[PDB]
Amino acid sequence: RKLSQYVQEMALGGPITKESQPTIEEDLTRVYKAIS
Repeated sequence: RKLSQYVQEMALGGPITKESQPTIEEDLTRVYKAIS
């Protein structure tokens, strides 16, 4: 089971998964690391 520090965040993540944005959100996600 997946009972963790997520759920609603995972719901957002699923929405983030639902958010395709091919090479759009992908690009931001790369730069989300970047200075990580």
